[PDB]
Amino acid sequence: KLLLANWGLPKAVLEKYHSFGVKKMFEWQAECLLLGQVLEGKNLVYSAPTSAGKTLVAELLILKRVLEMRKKALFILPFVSVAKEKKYYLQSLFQEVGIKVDGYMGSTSPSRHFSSLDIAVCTIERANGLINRLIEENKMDLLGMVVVDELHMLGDSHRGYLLELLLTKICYITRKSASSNAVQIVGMSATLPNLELVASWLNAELYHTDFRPVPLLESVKVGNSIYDSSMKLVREFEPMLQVEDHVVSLCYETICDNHSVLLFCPSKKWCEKLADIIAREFYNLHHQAEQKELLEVMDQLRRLPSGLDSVLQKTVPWGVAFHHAGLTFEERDIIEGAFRQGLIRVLAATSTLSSGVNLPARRVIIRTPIFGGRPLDILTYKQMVGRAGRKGVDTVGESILICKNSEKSKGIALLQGSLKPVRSCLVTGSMIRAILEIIVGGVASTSQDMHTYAACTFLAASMGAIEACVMWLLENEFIQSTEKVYHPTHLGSATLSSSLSPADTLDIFADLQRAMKGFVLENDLHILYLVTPMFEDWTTIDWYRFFCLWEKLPTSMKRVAELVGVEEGFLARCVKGKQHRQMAIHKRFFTSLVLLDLISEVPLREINQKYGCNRGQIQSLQQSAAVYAGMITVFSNRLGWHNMELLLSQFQKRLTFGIQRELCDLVRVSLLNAQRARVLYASGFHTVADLARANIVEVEVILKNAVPMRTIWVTGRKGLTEREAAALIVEEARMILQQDL
Repeated sequence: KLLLANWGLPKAVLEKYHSFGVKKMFEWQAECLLLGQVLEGKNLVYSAPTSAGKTLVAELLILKRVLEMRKKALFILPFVSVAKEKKYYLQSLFQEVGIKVDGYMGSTSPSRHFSSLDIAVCTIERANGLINRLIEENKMDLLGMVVVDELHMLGDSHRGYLLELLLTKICYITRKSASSNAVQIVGMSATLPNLELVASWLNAELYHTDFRPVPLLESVKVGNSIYDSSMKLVREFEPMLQVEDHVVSLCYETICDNHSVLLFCPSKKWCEKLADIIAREFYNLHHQAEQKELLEVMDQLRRLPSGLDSVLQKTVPWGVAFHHAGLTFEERDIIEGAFRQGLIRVLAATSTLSSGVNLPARRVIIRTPIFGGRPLDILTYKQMVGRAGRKGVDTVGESILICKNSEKSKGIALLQGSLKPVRSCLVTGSMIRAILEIIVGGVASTSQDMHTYAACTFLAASMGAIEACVMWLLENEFIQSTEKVYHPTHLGSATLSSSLSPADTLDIFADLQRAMKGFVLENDLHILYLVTPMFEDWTTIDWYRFFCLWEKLPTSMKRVAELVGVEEGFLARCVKGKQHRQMAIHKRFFTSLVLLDLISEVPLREINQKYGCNRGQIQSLQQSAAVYAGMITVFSNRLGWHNMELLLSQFQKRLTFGIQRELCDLVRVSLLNAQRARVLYASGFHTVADLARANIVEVEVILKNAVPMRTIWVTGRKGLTEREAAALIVEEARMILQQDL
């Protein structure tokens, strides 16, 4: 019984599991699976440590549900990168058996329509939109089971409220059908204290385990000594070589042990400085003053669109690297990818790596309990350390939080502390969309039945203004009042389809309708101004730098700014010598200026020297602004503005890839991001139709040139050789031509 072979799974999936090394099934997962009536369809929510293999139970459940009853399934994952990684893993797992998978990661959308799809692995922001679309045309029968991850974020978070709304909509739908269950919900979480309340809200039984494949022991240092969590001295520290912080010694213990070490840093500048220090201290500690494959990783970064960074030069050919938010989205995967293989030994990361892809390491070191001027949160601290200890390789994993003076008292509190219990975050802006998602889909019409929906949410299960909040929608024309029975309006139905927050729509509707008065078409700026999402905190603005850029703007672009509220007289003028809606317009204009250079295919390095914002915040904005163009276009489609939908139709593809209008068709191949299509375009190939018929040997030479054996890189499959990738360029083009016709 304690073997995967005894459990029922297709053969191909099983041999795929041997390919990944997972040959022993833990007792906790099997016991939780046999526990209760989970198999026959009743929902479940469970918790486990991150390194224990939380995904195994979800994968077995989705397999069994798909094979038992023919019904499509979902995969809700927090971030885009983890979503793409899980998409590729699931695809490699599911190729042979027949359950095709394809993902909805923000900007990117499937070529095939959903009813053909089976497992739609997707982020929350578009999982909610897909659920709304399915609930729209009474087509919820295809859904058979839904996977959610990290249930702890539905509380105080920017996007978890979408997850809670989607879950409560599913619960409301299945409880309406009772007038065993239509749709399964499975989930994984951290060591949540109130997970029973969460489990009871979805009438699921609770199973909580703390079992770990390898032991984990935290440690806190006091000067030149190491203290355990429970006021215990487990080891006496003694630095070997160094030239109270004694940073190199802790990593130096790992190097002589032949194991990897993860050393995260508070802020952006700390990662570069710390990475150089360890690389600098490797000059004399190992030279008295895998190389071949390490140079290949360095060779990978040489002709990346952003090139190879200066600080990355002095560290990479020594086993030391660093990885933060400011790096390019392509160098982030290379550094992470080779870390899995073990080429790099030291990483200087920020807190963003905590929530990303699994990065196993034997020793994890945290710089300060203070992260960015604020104390470290307990929730991210559990997954801060959870990566320590490789499965089946390392028998002991440890974490060494570094504290000084009086900060030790604050630091030790995290070791004995527990992550805060979840909330519901539900006037409230996250509840306005909650009732708009149900009364516009037509499932709930009578007000009394709507009151039962508020009895099905997380707020109700935890243990007035709900009825006072539909009046807020009544004021803003979102709903028409009839005999009470509520019916959606043109604005109400357009917001739901495009999946925008009703708070933002009121401004957009009055902003998009102000393009009726006057529009410019010589330059893409005004079109881009209506697709720039917001400012958030994507970068720090440079006003004097904006002044020099403001003057040098040609005549055509300056016409746009005056038309949207930006003032030539006041722009980088009063801020130097010293309005919230006015302030959010000027940043909106700067966001549109940056995006226009992105869609002009200007070098990413050149934008840094000109725009002051580095490549890390650029792709974190063009990916976020590409989703916005995909929501404005749908918003204008349902609102009956056929002319505006025409202009913004092509701007989702342009912002995602930073391409021009010419390369829109070439880029449809997944292996041509932004430069593999430009150099290919100059080779006389202007469309994907005739690129599919290209000579295989012809594309090899053209791809060799334009340089700013597995040395060429493609997202999702790590590195590749030039001969194979060039063959993949044509091979992908073969499959596109007949699959869409």
